[PDB]
Amino acid sequence: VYQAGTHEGMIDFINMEDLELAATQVIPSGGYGYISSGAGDLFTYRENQKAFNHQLVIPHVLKDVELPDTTTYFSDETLAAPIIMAPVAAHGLAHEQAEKASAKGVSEFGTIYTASSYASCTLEEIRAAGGPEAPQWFQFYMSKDDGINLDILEMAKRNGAKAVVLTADATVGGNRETDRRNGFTFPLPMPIVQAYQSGVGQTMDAVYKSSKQKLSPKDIEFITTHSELPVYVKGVQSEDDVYRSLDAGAQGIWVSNHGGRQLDGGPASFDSLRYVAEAVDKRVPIVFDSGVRRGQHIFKAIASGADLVAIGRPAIYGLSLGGSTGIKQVFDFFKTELEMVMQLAGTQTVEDIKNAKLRENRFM
Amino acid sequence: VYQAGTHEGMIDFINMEDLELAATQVIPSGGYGYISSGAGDLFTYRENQKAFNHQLVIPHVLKDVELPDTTTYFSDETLAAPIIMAPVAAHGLAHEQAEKASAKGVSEFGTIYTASSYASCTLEEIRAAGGPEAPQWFQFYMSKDDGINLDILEMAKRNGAKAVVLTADATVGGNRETDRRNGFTFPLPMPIVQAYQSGVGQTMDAVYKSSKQKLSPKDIEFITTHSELPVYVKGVQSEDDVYRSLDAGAQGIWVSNHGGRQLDGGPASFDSLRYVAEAVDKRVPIVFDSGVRRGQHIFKAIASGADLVAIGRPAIYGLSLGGSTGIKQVFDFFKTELEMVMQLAGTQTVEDIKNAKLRENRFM
Amino acid sequence: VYQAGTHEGMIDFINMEDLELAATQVIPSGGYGYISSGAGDLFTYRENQKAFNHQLVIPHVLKDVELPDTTTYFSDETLAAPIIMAPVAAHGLAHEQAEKASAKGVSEFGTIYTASSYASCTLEEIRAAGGPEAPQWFQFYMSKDDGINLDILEMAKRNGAKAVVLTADATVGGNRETDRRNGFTFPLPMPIVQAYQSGVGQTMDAVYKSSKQKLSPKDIEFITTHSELPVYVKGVQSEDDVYRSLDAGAQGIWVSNHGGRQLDGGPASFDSLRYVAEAVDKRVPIVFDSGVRRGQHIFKAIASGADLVAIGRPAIYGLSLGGSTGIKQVFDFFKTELEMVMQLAGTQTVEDIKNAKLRENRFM
Amino acid sequence: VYQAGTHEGMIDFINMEDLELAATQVIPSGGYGYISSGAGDLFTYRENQKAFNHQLVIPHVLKDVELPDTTTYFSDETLAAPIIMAPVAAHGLAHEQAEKASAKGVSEFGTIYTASSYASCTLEEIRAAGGPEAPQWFQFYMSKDDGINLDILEMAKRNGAKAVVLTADATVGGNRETDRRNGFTFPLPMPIVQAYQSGVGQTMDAVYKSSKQKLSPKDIEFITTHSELPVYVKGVQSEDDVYRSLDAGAQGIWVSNHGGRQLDGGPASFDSLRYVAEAVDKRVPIVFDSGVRRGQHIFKAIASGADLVAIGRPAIYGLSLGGSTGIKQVFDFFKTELEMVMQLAGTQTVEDIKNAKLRENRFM
Ligand SMILES: Cc1cc2c(cc1C)N(C[C@H](O)[C@H](O)[C@H](O)COP(=O)(O)O)c1[nH]c(=O)[nH]c(=O)c1N2
Ligand SMILES: Cc1cc2c(cc1C)N(C[C@H](O)[C@H](O)[C@H](O)COP(=O)(O)O)c1[nH]c(=O)[nH]c(=O)c1N2
Ligand SMILES: Cc1cc2c(cc1C)N(C[C@H](O)[C@H](O)[C@H](O)COP(=O)(O)O)c1[nH]c(=O)[nH]c(=O)c1N2
Ligand SMILES: Cc1cc2c(cc1C)N(C[C@H](O)[C@H](O)[C@H](O)COP(=O)(O)O)c1[nH]c(=O)[nH]c(=O)c1N2
Repeated sequence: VYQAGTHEGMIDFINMEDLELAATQVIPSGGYGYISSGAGDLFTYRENQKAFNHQLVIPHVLKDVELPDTTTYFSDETLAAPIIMAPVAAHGLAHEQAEKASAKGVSEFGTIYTASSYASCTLEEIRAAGGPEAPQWFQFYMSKDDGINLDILEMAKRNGAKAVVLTADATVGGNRETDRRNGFTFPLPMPIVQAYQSGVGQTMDAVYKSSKQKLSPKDIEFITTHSELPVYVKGVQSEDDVYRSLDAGAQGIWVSNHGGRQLDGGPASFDSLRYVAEAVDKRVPIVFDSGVRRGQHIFKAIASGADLVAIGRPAIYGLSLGGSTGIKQVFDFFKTELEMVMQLAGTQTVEDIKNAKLRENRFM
Repeated sequence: VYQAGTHEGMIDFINMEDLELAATQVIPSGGYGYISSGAGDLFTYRENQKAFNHQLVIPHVLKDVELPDTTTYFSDETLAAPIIMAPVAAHGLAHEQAEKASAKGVSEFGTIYTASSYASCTLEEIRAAGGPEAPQWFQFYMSKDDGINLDILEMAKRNGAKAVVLTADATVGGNRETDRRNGFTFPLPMPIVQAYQSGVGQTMDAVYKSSKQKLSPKDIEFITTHSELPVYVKGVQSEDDVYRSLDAGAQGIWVSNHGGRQLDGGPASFDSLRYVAEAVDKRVPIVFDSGVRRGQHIFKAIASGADLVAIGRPAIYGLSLGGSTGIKQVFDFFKTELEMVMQLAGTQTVEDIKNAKLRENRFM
Repeated sequence: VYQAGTHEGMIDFINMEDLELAATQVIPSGGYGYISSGAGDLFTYRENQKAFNHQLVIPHVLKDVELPDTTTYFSDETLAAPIIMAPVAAHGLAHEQAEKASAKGVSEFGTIYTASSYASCTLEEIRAAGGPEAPQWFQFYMSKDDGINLDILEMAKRNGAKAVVLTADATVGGNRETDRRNGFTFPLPMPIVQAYQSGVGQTMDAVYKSSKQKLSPKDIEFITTHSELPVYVKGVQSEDDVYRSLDAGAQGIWVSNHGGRQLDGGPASFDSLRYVAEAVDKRVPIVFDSGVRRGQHIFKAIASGADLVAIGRPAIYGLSLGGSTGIKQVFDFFKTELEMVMQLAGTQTVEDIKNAKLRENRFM
Repeated sequence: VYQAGTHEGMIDFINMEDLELAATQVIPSGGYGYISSGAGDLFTYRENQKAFNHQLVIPHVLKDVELPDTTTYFSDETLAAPIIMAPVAAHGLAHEQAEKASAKGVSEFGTIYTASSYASCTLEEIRAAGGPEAPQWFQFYMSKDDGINLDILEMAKRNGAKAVVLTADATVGGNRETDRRNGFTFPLPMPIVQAYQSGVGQTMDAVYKSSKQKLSPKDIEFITTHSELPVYVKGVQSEDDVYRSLDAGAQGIWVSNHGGRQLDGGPASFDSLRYVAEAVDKRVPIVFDSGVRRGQHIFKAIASGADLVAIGRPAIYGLSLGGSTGIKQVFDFFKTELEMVMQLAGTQTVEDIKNAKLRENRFM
C-alpha cells in the first residue's frame, strides 16, 4: 500500500533546500524520486537554479520605499503576491489529502491554483476544496480523441476554470533515469483523464504516450472554439514558439522547461525568458517557472518580463510535511522573501519590479 | 593467456556511464585501460563530452510531430538511423568473437560498419559475419610500401567496401600514459596489415610508427587511382584541412579528434564541427565522432552539419558484455534516445534535424 | 553571560584566512556566526573576494621605484595608508573592551575610524579612546523620528565627527540564515540609538526594522541642514544611485554591498566600483569595501577609482584575539602587503596607484 | 646539516606531476617548500599551467611531415631543441652536486644554461662543469653598489657568458607563505654575490632586499657600457615594459611571471606572451617561461611568438633524483613530447611551429 504524508499543521524549515531534504522522511522512496529528479544527465535541471545569477539585482538606495506591496491585479483577480501554483500531477504521492489539501492551502494564501490533468482527485473535488471564489486554471493533457477533448473542456467550464493551460513540452516523457532505477509506477487513479488513462500501475512513459503527441496550432483553435476560455501555451522558450502560439489565438504564454524533467541539453528557463519577453512585447501575459527557490528569483523573472511566477517542487514538499498549512507556509516563505528583495531593490509595488533593470553577469 | 568477454545475449544497463563501469568486470585491466583512456592530461578527452552543452537544443512546441522517423537514405543505402560504427582496433580485446560479433550486430541493427586496419579478424571474416548486403566501409592505416598499399586496396574492393576512410590524425600515437603505466601490448595478430605489422606483443606506439607518417594529398590521389572508391579523410577539424582534402579529390569529410586519444590540448570535436561544416558547405557528406554518449549529442551534431554520427567506446563496452546482442542494444539505446529528442525538438525526419537551429550557450 | 575576547597583545597569524579560523576559539558561537556569515545562499558574499581577480595587476619592470610610500593626504588628514576602519556594529561581540579597544588601535595605526550607530560604547567613549587628534567619522542609522535624528547629529558634532556616513543599503536586514539557525540576539545595549533601540535580547531583523526604511534624497538634505558635515552615501553600486546622491548634496560616495550580508543575487562590490567611478568622474571622494583580504585587493580598488579602502571582518577578528594591539596588527598586515604590491607594480606613491591600468581577465 | 639528493643515474617517471611528487622523498621539507610553492593565494601560480588551454592546437592532416626536427639555430648556437634552463637559485637545495650537476646535464643535452646570481657554486665551477663549448647566459641580481656591479659583469665576461639576463620582477620577494610556515633560511653561500650577500641563514625576503630595488632603464645602459653583451629583460608582461626595455638598448625580452612566486593577482605568463609578441614585432628574440609541463605548452608558446622556452621546477626535480642524468632526462622528456606534438600538428621544423595558428578557446 502507498502511504504518503498525513500531518496537517505548521512545519519547521529555514529554506527550500532543508525542506526538500525533510520531505524524504514522509514521501515513499519511489514517489520522492519521481518528484525530485529530472531528465538525462540533469544539465538542464541544475542550470535552472544556477541561471538566476546570470542577471544581477542592483540594491538601489534612497528610493523612498517602505512596506512594499506584493498585491497583484491580474484580469479581475486580486492575488496576495505574483506567485501561483504550477500544475503538478498526482499530489497523492506527497500527502493523503492530495489536491484537496493543496487547493485549500493555495486558496487560503489567495492566489491562482493550476489543476493538473493527471490529478489524484476530480476537478469537482479541487473546486469544492478551494471554494467558489478561489481562482483556478485547468492544465490540459489532450486525448487523441476529440470527443474526449470536448468532454474534458465542458468539465473545466462547469468547474469555473478561468484559463486553459495547454502543456505542449511533454508530448513524450523525458529519459528520467531515477524512475527507471526505482521501477516507478503511479499508485492512484487519474480521474480527470479516466476516459483514456487508468493511472494505477502505469509507468511515467506510458501515461504521457496515452495523451496526444501530434499537438499543433489547430489544438489552440479547437480549445477556443469549444471552451471560450483564454488559452496559455506552456513550455514556450523561443520567438518561433511565441509567433506559432499567438498566430493560433493563444491569449497567454507560459515560459517553462518542465523543471528540467523533459529535454536534457536544452536551455535554462530563466535564460529563455529574455527571448520570449522580447517576442511577446507585452501583447499577452507571461507566466514563468522552473528552478524558483528564492524571492530574488521571483523578482528577477518579473523584472525580465514575467507577469506571474509559478512554484512546483517546493509547494509539494511543504504539502507532504504539513498539508494545507504546509503548502501555505511555502507561499508565505516566497512572499516574505519577495518583500525583503523589493525593499532592498527599491520597488514599492509589483509594477515597479517590472521597471527594474538587472545587470548581466559577465563573470558567471 | 588474454581472456575477453564470452557472453552472447541481453545486457542490463541504464546509460553509457554504468555500461562503461560494468565492462571493467569482463575486460582484462590492460585491455580496459587501452580502450577507456586518452592522451596526456585528458583535457581534450574530457572536453569532447562537455562540448555538446556549448550549444543548446530548443524544445519547440506545436510542431505537428508524432512517431519521428530515424530512417536515413545515404547514397544507395537505407540505414535504421543516422548512427554508424566507428573504426576501432582489436575487438578481441573486448570479446572472444571480436569483429565477427561486432559486424553481425551492426548488420542486424541495419547501419554502416567501419572496419579497422588493426582488426583482430580478416576483412573476409568481417564481410562473412555481416552478410553480403551489410554496408561496410574500410578504414586504412597505410603502409610506407606502395606495393602493400595496392594489395590492401584490392583486398578492400574484393570484400565489397563502399568507401575508404583514410585516418590521418594518428601518424604517431599520442602520449597515452595509462598504456605506459600498464605496460600494454596487443595480445592478437592484425591480419589485414600482416605484410608490415605482426600485432602480438607490440606496443601502441610501435604499431602506429609501423604505418605511414608522411601522409599528404598524394595519398588520396593514390587511393582514387587504385580503388575507384570514395575517400573520406578522418581527423579533419579546420577549414585548411577541408580545402587540402577536397582539392586532392576526397568525396567525404570525417570530423574527429580520435576520442581524445591523440593531441591533448586540441579542441573538442563538436566545437571543430562548426568550422568544418562552414568550409564544406554541403559539397560532400560529413561524418562526426568523439564523445557521443546521448541521443541529444547525435541530434546536435546533425543540426550542426553532420550527415552521420559514429559510435566508438560505448559500442565496444556493449560488445564486451553481450556480443552481437550487446552491441545492437547500444545502437538501439542511441536510436531510442534520438526518437525522444526528435519528438521534444519537433523534427519529424532526419532532414528536419539538419534544419534545427541550436542556441549558443553564453554561460558555459 | 556573553564572554568575548580579553587578550591585549601581539597575535600569531600568516593571512586573514587563518586569522578568521583562530577567532572561533575566543568568540562565542552565536556572535561568531553573526560576524562571519552573510545573506541567502552566499553567492554575493563569495563573489566579493573572487571578484578581485576579474581585473589583473601588471607587475611592471624598470619603473625606478624603491621604498614605496602609502602616506595618504585626504582633506586636512595625513593617514599612514589609504586604509580605514569600516563601521561594524557591537564590537562587544568580539572583545570585552569593544570600541574603546578598536578606536585606540586604529588611532595608533594612524587612519580614519568609522563609528557604527549600533556600537556597544557611547560616541563619547569612542572619542575619548581614540584621543582628540584621531580622525573619526559617524555612520548614521536614522530614526523614523526627526527630533531623535537632530539629537544624534548634534551628538556627532560634539564628538568631532569629520563626516556623516548615511548607510542606505540596510533599510531591512538580509535573510541571514546563520543568525536564524543560532537564534542570535544582541547581548549588549546600543547607547547611540538608545532613544529608539535597546539592543539587549533583540534580533538582527528587529534592530534594522527600528531604524528608518523610507530613506530618500530628503534625508541627505536634512543631515546637511542640521550638521554642516560632509555626507557620504554608503551602499552605492550604480550610476543612478550616484546621480540621486550628488543631486541631493552628498559630498562622498561609499561603494559597498555590506560584505554580502544584505541582497543575495546582487553584484560583487569590486565589479560595481567600475560603474560608480565612471559616474562620479572624480567629482567627490570614493570609499570602497566588501571582500578585501589582501594588499593586491586594496591596490586594484584604488587603481579602479577608490580614494580609500575600508576593512570590516578581518579587523574584528584581530580585535577579538589581541585587542588594540591585534586590530593594529591587521592594519599593519594590509599596509605591509600594499608596500610589496606597490614595489612589484612600479608605483612610488598612492597617486601613482590611481594611474595604474589593470588588465581585464577574459578567462575567469 | 642540510642533506640534498646524492643519486647520479636514470630515474623512473611518467610525467612532470609524478616527478614533482617523487622529489618529496629526497629534498628536505623546507627546501621542497621553497622550490614547489608560490605567492599569496596561488591564483597566478595555478593560472600559469591552466592558461595553455586558453589557446588550442589544431591537429592538421595531410601535412607531408615525418621525423620532425627540433634542431634550433639561435645566434651562432646549434641547440638540440628550442628549450633552455631557466635561472633558478641555490641548486644545492636539490642535489649535493648543485650547479655542477645541472650545468653538466644541460651541456650534454645541448642547450643554453642560464646561471643564477644566487647559485650555490661559483660561475667558474659552472663554466668548468659545462665545458668551454657549452652555451651559458648570466642572470644578474644587481647590487646597490656600481663598483660591485662592474666586478660581477667583468666576472661574467671572463666565464664566457653570451648574454646578461637582468631579472627585473623580483625587486622585493613575494608573500611566499610556505617559506613563512617553514621558517625557511638558505643553507649554503651565494659566492657570485658574496660582496653584498652571505646566503647562509638568510630569509628569502632578506636576500632580495640586499639586491637593487630601484631598477630603471639606466641599469640596461650600465650593463651595455661595461660588458658589451646582449641584455635580456626578464619579467616583461606588457607593451609598456617592451618599449621601456628596447628604448634603453635591450637586445632580448624574457616573458615570465617568475613561476607565480612574485605578484599574486597578476596574469598568467602565457596570456601576457600575446601582448608582448605584438609589441616586439620580431625586433628582438623572445624567451618564454612559467608553468611549462608538456611539449604542447612549448609548441603553443613558440606558435605565439616565443623563440625559446625555459624550464624551471621540473628540471630541479629531475636534478634532485638523478643528478646530471636526471636533469638531462627532463629535457629529453620535453624534446620527445615536442616531437610528438610537431608530427600531430604538421610542423616539420621549429620555424614551421612559429607559423602555426592556434584557435582561441571560447569555453574555458
Ligand atoms: C512532480 C511533478 C509533476 C509535474 C510537474 C513537475 C513536477 C515536479 N510538471 C511541471 C511543473 O508544472 C513545473 O513546470 C515545474 O515543476 C517547475 O519547476 P520547479 O519544480 O519549480 O523547479 C507538470 N506540468 C504540467 O503541465 N502538468 C503536470 O501534470 C506536471 N506534473
Ligand atoms: C579502443 C579504440 C581503438 C581505436 C579508436 C578508438 C578507440 C576507443 N579509434 C578512434 C575511433 O574511430 C573514434 O574516432 C573514437 O572512438 C570516437 O570517440 P568515442 O569513443 O565515441 O568517445 C580508431 N580510429 C581509427 O581510425 N582506426 C582505429 O583502428 C581506431 N582504433
Ligand atoms: C559584523 C558586521 C557588522 C556590521 C557590518 C559588517 C559586519 C561584518 N557592516 C558592513 C561593513 O561596514 C562593511 O561594509 C563590510 O564589513 C565590508 O565587508 P568585509 O567584512 O570587509 O568583507 C555595517 N555597516 C554599517 O554601515 N553599519 C553597521 O553597523 C555595520 N555592521
Ligand atoms: C626554486 C626557484 C628559484 C628561482 C626561480 C624559480 C624557482 C622555482 N626563478 C624563476 C625562474 O627563472 C622561472 O621564471 C620559473 O621557474 C618558471 O616557472 P616554472 O618553474 O617553469 O613553473 C628565478 N629567476 C631568476 O631570474 N633568478 C633566480 O635566482 C630564480 N630563482
